Amino acid sequence: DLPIGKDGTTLHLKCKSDELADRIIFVGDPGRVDVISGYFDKDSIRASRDHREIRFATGTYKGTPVTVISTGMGVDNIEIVLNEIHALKEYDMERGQWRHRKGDADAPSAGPFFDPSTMKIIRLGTCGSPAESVPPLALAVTRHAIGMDNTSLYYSAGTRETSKDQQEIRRIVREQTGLRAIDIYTSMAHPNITKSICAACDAHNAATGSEADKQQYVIGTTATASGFYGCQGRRVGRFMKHLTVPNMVEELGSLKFNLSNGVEVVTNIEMETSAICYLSDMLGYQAGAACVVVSKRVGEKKMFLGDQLDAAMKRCIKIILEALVSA
Amino acid sequence: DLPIGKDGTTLHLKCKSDELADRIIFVGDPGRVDVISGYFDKDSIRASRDHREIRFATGTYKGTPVTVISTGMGVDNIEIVLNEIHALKEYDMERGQWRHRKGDADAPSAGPFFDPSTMKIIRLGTCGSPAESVPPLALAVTRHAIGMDNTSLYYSAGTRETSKDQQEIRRIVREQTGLRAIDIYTSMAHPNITKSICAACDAHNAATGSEADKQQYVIGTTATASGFYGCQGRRVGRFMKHLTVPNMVEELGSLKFNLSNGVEVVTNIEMETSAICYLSDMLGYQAGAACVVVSKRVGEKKMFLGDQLDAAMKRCIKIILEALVSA
Ligand SMILES: O=P(O)(O)O[C@H]1O[C@H](CO)[C@@H](O)[C@H]1O
Ligand SMILES: O=P(O)(O)O[C@H]1O[C@H](CO)[C@@H](O)[C@H]1O
Ligand SMILES: O=c1cc[nH]c(=O)[nH]1
Ligand SMILES: O=c1cc[nH]c(=O)[nH]1
Ligand SMILES: [Ca+2]
Repeated sequence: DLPIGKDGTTLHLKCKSDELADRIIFVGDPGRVDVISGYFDKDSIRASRDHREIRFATGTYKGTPVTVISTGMGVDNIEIVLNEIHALKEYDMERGQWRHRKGDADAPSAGPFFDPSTMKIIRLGTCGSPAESVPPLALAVTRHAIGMDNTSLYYSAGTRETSKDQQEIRRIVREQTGLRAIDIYTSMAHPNITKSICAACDAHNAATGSEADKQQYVIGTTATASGFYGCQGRRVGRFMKHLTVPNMVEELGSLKFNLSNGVEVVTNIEMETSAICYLSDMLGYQAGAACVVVSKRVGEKKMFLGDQLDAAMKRCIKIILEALVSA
Repeated sequence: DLPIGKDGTTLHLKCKSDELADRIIFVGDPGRVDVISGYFDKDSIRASRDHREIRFATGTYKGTPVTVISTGMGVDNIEIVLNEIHALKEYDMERGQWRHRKGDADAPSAGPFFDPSTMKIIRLGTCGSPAESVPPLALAVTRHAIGMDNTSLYYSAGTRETSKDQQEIRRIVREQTGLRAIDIYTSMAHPNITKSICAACDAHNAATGSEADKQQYVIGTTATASGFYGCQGRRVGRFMKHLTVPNMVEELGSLKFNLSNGVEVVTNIEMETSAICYLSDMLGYQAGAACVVVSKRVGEKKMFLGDQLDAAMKRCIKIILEALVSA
């Protein structure tokens, strides 16, 4: 059920309990781990290991412990890494038992108790945007999420009650897009994470009088896919006539969600966020996501890679580290 | 929709058309690429590049061109790599168009025509088995496939007609397991691939009298998951109470499919094979899978990693190379 090495490491993420911080940045690309850890406090990296697509490094930022982990691509990879983080934080290997939480029936009244709210997890990724308004290389910050994948369906996502706002998102997506064919699920980033990210963006821009060092951002719904091409409505060769949702981008882009705190739109599409939000919330860990827009699927109809991306990612790394330690 | 750089490479797989063989081995673990390429003919490796979890090397095996590609984990990763292989093989950059196939309405009478059956793609992976009879470190060779993931739902898998045998598998899975809650799909490895793999196993075993060097194998149905833990029925900490299919292993292990070529059982569980089979068949490419059983989920209830795995994987690499060039 949960393979643990003789060295106390989990199976994919080769990290031991005492090497993992409560505050974690997820990146998809293993290459981004070294870029991020370079921003950690000088000589603070105390643990690091690489295996498959899964790399980590743990240091400090402004004195607060932080771990950066590459997950590789997809919600399936997320499911792996979050299960292993769960075991590293809450399975006491020394005693061979799961840690108590407040409210456990047969726990001693003294505990000790593990507080899941101490876990803060933020994805810093890349993404596409179906929104005409959203600029190239903007930071798209997740509030709600649409799971077009099915990973969380194995964790009762199809039956567990959701908020009124999430019910409205699901209704609109099911009625007004080709996802009518899919048992989609929803989730939401923890409000504390979304707020922290936005505040960090604001602080960044306020701290520079150079227009070139500004970072644009947007907040909205992130749609997460179980692939990159047809799974995101890309039309490729001999596959295109077989697509279930060939007009995914335009369909998602047309949506407006009339939600409790105002109107929300689908700001971005990527491959991890839905499961990060859902599985983290299920565990009581605070999670969210922010992704640099590298593909404009409308308007510009371009990709934005290379130097421009590198510069945007440098700004966003600092913003996310700031948000993470202030959460 | 299909980004191809000026260097002629696709976005994730960093291979040029002229560097990719018609015969391909897929591995999940990027580490396995170097292990496999070491079995290529001496001084034959002519192209290689790494990016994210996606590594390749192209050489020859007994004179036939072969490429090994790591996909990383999951059907989402497969969707990426197969789309990119499709473009590299069938998008003609010099013509600015997709290659003609026989049957195309407005193709020139003489073509030329790309023959998709020239593509031979075999996954060599690791897996779990829910089958009591399947020995540890056996090679589980895919005939039929169950997609417990949803990647191929984006390619009409939920509505496209399937064979009588696949209809029966779906019926039995829905009848007798908690997967009735999921719009599961099915596929099948190409018969030529299944047969070639089995023949290579038989040839390996006939060539040695050393019992310690025999490779046991089974042929059957591979169930593919959108994760590793709850998505494969593993029970982990605070997730366990929220599983949709907590008895997945016992339920899958109990199934018998009374199919046209005889009785078939679920031999193995892993993360890539359903989409490999489904998407390749959709393209007309010949594909299949063979995975070393590293997790016995019933009976033994153990993992089989380390030197024992290394020895089995060495045998199986040679077997799959033999199968691949004979296909
Ligand atoms: O750049 P990363 O963080 O991987 O994120 C995005 O890029 C990958 C696909 O190219 C997917 O992982 C997607 O979510
Ligand atoms: O060993 P590889 O080829 O990655 O295959 C298996 O191992 C991974 C999970 O550990 C998944 O990719 C699964 O399909
Ligand atoms: O369109 C995009 C761009 C980056 N990552 C994605 O998953 N999709
Ligand atoms: O049980 C297992 C073992 C390896 N790979 C899997 O996907 N599952
Ligand atoms: Ca994946």
